Amino acid sequence: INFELDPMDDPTYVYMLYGVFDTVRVNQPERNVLAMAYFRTPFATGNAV
Amino acid sequence: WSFTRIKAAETPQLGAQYDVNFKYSGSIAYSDGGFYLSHTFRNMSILFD
Amino acid sequence: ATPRLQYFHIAGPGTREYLSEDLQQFISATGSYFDLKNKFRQTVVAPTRNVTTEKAQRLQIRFYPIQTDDTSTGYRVRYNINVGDGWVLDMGSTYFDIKGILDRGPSFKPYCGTAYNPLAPKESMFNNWSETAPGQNVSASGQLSNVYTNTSTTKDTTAAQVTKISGVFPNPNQGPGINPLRQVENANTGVLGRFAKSQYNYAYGAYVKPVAADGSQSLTQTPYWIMNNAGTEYLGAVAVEDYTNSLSYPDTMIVPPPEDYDDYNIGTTRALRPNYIGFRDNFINLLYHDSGVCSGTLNSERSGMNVVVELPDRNTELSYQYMLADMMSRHHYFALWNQAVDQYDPEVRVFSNDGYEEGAPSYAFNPEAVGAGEGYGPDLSQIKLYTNNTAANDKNTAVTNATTNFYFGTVPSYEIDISATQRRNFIMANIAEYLPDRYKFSISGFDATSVAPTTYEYMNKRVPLTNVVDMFTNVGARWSIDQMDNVNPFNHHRNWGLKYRSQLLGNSRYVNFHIQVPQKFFAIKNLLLLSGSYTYEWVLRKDPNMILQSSLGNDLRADGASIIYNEVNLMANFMPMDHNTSNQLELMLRNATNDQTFVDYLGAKNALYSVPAGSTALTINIPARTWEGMRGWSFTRIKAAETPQLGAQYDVNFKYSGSIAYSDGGFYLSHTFRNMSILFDTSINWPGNDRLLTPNMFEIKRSVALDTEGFTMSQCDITKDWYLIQMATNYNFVYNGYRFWPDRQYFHYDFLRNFDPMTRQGPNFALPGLFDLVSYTPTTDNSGEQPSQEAVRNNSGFIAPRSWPVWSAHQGESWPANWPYPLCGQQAIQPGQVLSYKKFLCDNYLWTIPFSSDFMYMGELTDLGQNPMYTNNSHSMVINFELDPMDDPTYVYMLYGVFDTVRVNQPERNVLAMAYFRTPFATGNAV
Repeated sequence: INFELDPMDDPTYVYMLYGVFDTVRVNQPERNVLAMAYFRTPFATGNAV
Repeated sequence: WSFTRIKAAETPQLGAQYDVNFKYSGSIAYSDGGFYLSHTFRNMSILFD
Repeated sequence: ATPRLQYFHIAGPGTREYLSEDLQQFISATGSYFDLKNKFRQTVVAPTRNVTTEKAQRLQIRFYPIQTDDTSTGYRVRYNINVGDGWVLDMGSTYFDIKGILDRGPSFKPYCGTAYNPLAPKESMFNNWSETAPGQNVSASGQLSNVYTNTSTTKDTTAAQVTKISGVFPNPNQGPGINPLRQVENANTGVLGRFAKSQYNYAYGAYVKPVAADGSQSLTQTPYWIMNNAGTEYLGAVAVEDYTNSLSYPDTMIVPPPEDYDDYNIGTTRALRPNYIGFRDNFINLLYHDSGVCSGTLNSERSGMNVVVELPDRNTELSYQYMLADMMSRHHYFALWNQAVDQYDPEVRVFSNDGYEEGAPSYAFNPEAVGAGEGYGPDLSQIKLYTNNTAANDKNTAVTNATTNFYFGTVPSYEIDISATQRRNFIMANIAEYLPDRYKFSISGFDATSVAPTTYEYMNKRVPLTNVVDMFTNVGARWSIDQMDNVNPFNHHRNWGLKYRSQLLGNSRYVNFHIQVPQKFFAIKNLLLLSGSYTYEWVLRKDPNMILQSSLGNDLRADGASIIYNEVNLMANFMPMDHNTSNQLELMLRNATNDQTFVDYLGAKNALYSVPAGSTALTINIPARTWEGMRGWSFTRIKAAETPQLGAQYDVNFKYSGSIAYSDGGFYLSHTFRNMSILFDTSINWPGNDRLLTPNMFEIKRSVALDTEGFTMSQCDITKDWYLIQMATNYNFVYNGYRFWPDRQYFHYDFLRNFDPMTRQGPNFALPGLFDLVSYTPTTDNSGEQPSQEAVRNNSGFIAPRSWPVWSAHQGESWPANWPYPLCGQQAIQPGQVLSYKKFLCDNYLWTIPFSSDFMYMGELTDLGQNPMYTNNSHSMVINFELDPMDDPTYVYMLYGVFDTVRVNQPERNVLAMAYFRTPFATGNAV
């Protein structure tokens, strides 16, 4: 991505937002068993440890 | 990973036939183990994607 | 297992299974002289499966207290360690993250000497200015350094500098600024200076806090003119500042002369005794261990019974010290658990007086090479230089203007022998200053009974006697000063461990400490908790004497020391191992046939038997018992002043902050044991088979002067019997020959590394000569004068008077020394006029006697501990001691040999049950 901006007078960020499906489905099979699976379609965070 | 910071003046150009900017004759922390700037490291983040 | 990786043996099979079988035999056969094993690579492959969860799991969990309930004596914290299924927790990784505010009190000098004018002579003065009223009767003495090359006989050159006086311009740092002082003329130079109006004029340690950002110790500077006897001639100017109320002497004390010399003498100024108030080794005495009244509490939820029971007769802190020292050498400094062992200076304890490094005559010469210091010889200040006539061999031409300096003789110098000067400074500050109070005296301004003998300024304001130890004290003998053989050597500013432990907190007494304290109770020191919810509360000491260690042993409570705990959190590390295996691991650990078992490393019941000052004997009778697995005996004597009340919430009679030899391994009284006896029944001696050369007693030492039959080994007064006992116990080979055992030198608590025999000879007094001109008894009067010390006449004119405090200015005249009778040389005293003083010191040892039939280690459960004459049959032993009589109440720290074990059983989830068992002393009562 290449941006061209009007020069401002102080350091500014460029708040960039992609489009992601950061969805979670909650599995509760039995009593006091709570499990969540997080998945984000463009930008996932699975490190396979 | 393994990392420290070394001064530019105290390190020759890598794979250089003759480093002309090298005007230092002390302990080359890159060559021997004379590491002394393992501090001055505040934090670190690794992102495989 | 990529073939690319396998070809280079990165993920391949391995060396043993891919090399030709003949080659493996070859490289193994020729592996002692032609090694080829480094030329065929092999890589160890990680398990990469079923060993770690991909589940998002915290690697390191912080536990913060549910309940605190702070009180004035302790600081309780109650945690709640939730360990889910698939989580397995090791309490070896559990510790207390403690951060708070520490006040180490004014009795805390992190540095020897002072920080203010250290190079200044002790009896110097900072440009005196003493007046009754401004402009009235004034006395002033100081150096006038700055110059302004004034044209005199008028104010213009002087008043210009006087207008600058009101600022920082006098600038005491800058001097004349001329290197040849001979070139300056007396009438065209000008004089400037800066004098101070204050009480207690001492340059050494003088501190005046600044009031401006550019020096400027004062805001008002009244200028005074300097003129000769006539008021017409202008000579110089003076700046005067009022330091009467702005002056202070931190980290320094005034050492005044005796009362008869108080007037017309200001004495000297000495820096206060250095004191390090850091935490103790391994954070000893920071958790309420060994206390059954204020113990900790760890228990589960389903099993509400507490599984941490503490007895007042065990020793958690000392057990850790022995466990850690056996685990690793103690010279390693691990700042995390504050692992810095208490170590004195070996050159200070056993004072090897080797005289001094006598070198060539060394002098201090003038700043230039020209001068007439003590100007003997012709003046030559008015000479005239004439040219020579080589033909007439005489003067021919006078030099017109020969401005010549031309003094006589060699370079004017003052002689010093540094190797002897530093030697006496080493002796009289690292050794003399730590003498017992009975060898000290007040400083003519200090009075006893005004403050407790355990306060900082009591120790500072009591100068030791100067003849009890000095350069001539056993001048050729490696001999620990018998006047301090019973003085705690770890309470010394050379205690490098405490020196490091105090400097980890900072150079100030206002420390925002953040420390991590390990758990040390043996049942939970290495407990590997399985799944479940556990609550684990523990209470922390707030006693400054307990938690903090001084290098002087003064009462920290009386010295304003205090601590405040802000946050105390519990850190735990959890292995992210696969839940498919950690539940397996926790299930093979819930199985009762394989459950954790923990023993206290010390394995010794701890009994403290009081021994008063004058007493020399102690009887230890015990009720009838079975001794079913006893390991043996260990014993030293600990001063009662240095030992806290056992199992006490807060000891009020404990007013000592040095090294508690009970808690740590800082033993220093392993000597002063004449002998000991053991009788399991009323009359049945335990050795009782003529094992020893004295079969009815364990004669630890006997006097060599009274010796006739021998019974003294290792060139000291320790006995043949006792020496064999120690070597057999620690090293397991005495019947094959005595030898040194380097394999246990790291242990820091074994025999050979710290068994130090020494020998001196000494003149034989109570003879026609040999008058014993050294007095050891101070006059204990208010005046700082000790005339009984003035009989030695050694270093007569070059040191302060022996009656005076040592740190006063020198005075007197050169005079032949008379005290030290020459024990050697061709002018030595007669061979019948000398004696022998065979002696040994053995620090950090704690004499051990094994309950083994041959005194050699043959297993933890000893030879006779399973002998079914004691195990089956009750016995009531009596242990009889005779000791060298000290001058202060002491205990005798008797350690038995016990098997204190725990079988930690966790049959279900969060069902925690510990069973305690101690073999000889199962009841754990006061014995």
